[PDB]
Amino acid sequence: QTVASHVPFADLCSTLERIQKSKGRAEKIRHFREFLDSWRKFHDALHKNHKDVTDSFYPAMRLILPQLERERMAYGIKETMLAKLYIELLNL
DNA sequence: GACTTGTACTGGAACTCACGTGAACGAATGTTTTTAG
Repeated sequence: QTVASHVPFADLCSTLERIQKSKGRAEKIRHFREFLDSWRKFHDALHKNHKDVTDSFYPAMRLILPQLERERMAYGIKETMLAKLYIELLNL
């Protein structure tokens, strides 16, 4: 029962947007700490009858720090390819 | 990982203000000593 299955991507996107918008490092750290605390509290409340489940913050941590992603190889779609694919798919 | 550039935060020093302490000069007054009439 992974926590990421119950956490919408919109919440993470909003947290990242708030972090970027904030000017002082204190506000960014506060936002990230609030998100992490909510995630940890939800994880603790979900896995009550647990057996040392291998569920952690990796699903969100990898997205927050894509540069450290080693499990997944190169996507093969760079900025030019992404722009092209957006053009065909959206039928612009 | 080491260097460079750029941005943000922050505690200490500079400045000012105000007061207290001590030292020096001159004004005004009072008082004492000495000397010419």
